[PDB]
Amino acid sequence: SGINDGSGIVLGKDRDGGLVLVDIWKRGGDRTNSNWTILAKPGAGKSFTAKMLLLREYMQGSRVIIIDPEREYKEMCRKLGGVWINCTGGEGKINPLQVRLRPQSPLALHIQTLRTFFSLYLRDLTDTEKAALEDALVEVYKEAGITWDTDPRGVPNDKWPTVKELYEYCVKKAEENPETYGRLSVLLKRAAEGADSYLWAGPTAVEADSDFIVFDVHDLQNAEDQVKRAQYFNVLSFAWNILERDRRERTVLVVDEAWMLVDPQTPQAIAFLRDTSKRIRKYNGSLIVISQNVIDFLAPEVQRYGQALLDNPTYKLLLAQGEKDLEAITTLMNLSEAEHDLLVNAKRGEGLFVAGTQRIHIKIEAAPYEMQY
Amino acid sequence: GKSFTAKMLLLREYMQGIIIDINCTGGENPLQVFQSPLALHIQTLRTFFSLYLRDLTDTEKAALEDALVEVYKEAGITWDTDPRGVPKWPTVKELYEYCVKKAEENPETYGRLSVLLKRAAEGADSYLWAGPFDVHDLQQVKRAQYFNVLSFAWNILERDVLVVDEATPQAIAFLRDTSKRIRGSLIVIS
Repeated sequence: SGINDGSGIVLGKDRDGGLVLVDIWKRGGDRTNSNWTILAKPGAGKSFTAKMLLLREYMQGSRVIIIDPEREYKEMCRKLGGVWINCTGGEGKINPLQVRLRPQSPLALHIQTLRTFFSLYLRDLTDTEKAALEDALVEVYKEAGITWDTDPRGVPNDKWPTVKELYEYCVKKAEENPETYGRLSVLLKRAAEGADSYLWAGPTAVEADSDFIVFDVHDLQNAEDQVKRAQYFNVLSFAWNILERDRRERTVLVVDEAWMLVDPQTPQAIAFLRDTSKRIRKYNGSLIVISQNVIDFLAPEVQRYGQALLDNPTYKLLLAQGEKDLEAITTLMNLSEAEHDLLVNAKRGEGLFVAGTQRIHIKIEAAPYEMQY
Repeated sequence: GKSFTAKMLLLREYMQGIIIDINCTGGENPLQVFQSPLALHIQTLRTFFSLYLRDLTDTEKAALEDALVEVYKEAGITWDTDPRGVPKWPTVKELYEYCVKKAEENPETYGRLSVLLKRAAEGADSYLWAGPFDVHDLQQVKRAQYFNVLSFAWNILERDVLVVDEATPQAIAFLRDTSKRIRGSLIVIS
């Protein structure tokens, strides 16, 4: 049907070969936010399209922040002179316990964030254990000299406690409290000293202050699920903090392979993403969710958050879909049989573009000069 | 005539043989209390204090919990200790004192909290608790006292019939638990 805003960026071509041009910062009528949902099976063209969209928004002055488990955004980041953070290497160490603003006591809020972090990493923790874990975090902070009034802004990266201190506190308290701190301590040990210590046991090494930032969490794709999720959450909470502290307009936050964040037993992580999708409007930024495995967002435990997360954004790009994903999407977004079929037989980079209540056939393609990236 | 009906109800019930109205209003403690016993009670107290103090921020709601845990710690009881060993337990006074102690470095978090506990620690309300069932003497403070007694009266039976006359929403939730975890009967009039 054609979509052409005043100005904006070129997305691609419509069915009649005419230019689709979108201003994602528009407000008015059915343009209520600047968020995107990009969904498709692997190989469909998600990362290509997102690269185009991101490059063109960057060139118009948007800061870009990406969480990238695929290592799809490294080369772009290099071409643009942005900061590439390797989160599995020592230089990309992000300390979960370093207090940061979530989407009032900074410490109390951060402890609310840490409950989700540790529920993701340590699944199936008794309620006593959760209470005691929070007590332990409070005491470890207190020993590091940080209390309920302390402003995070002032504290140097190395003054924060780490999971090492938390582990040792729990072990010490497990002497006179073996029953409520025992298995807890043994579970923290893997992160403090064991095979996951390289992730979090040490001070934050990154000062990511740049208009193009990529958080590469690729070296985790063979890691266990709870590690994947806990680190994805930790990085997402850090990146959100970046957008909130130094708060220029039109910052685009990209969560690639967002399904990795979904956990039926800790739906709060996805709820955190949802909250991000709402609060980001307050800084005139954009949350872009990119993903396969759409059904993971629609499972009973998380659907309250997953549905809004996928469906509330003003802009959507649906490429070729997996069979289940296609049915769940067809239902969720009330696709017509024409639209459904469109998806069924869509070539790479082709599909449905949604802008508010407008939905049209689109084909995305790159200028030659955009190939370098 | 609900009081009459319930009166003869209780009278006939009496013919075969503990009720929120010993003038439990002062003289002759809401800090008296695998699964550590302390945590559960700390939950109880979330609702109790949410009843006494409205306007309570979430930061304050967490700082009060921390303070609680610490004051207990000073009393010498922690996570693994058996609450049948306590004759000795801390009281609202130690809590207030702690809060005042921490308010000098945490005025934003404990500042408007300590002054909130003054009246209950050694002021207008301290006769009720600051030391180690009828409440019509007190007719936010009444809802609070009523809830405290509800807890001390549910306990008796847990460690063993309850009339709940003229019966922070967690407060009404507590009810459903006691009224299901009966395994005496639970009478409610309103």
